[PDB]
Amino acid sequence: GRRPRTAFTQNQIEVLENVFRVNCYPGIDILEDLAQKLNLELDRIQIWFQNRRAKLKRSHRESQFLM
Repeated sequence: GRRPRTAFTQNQIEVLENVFRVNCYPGIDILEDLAQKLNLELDRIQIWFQNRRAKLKRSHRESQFLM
């Protein structure tokens, strides 16, 4: 249920980092591959990859303006 910005050991972050170089947004089979390997659930890795993109953007969002 609606989990906060999750964190790990940097020995788990560095696998996700070295993937994120190659695909700044992966597909489900790469999320399941990481899930079965890292012992994480797809939801935690989705929240990781989306907090990654959000951090890299730093301001603004696609479906957003506010003005």
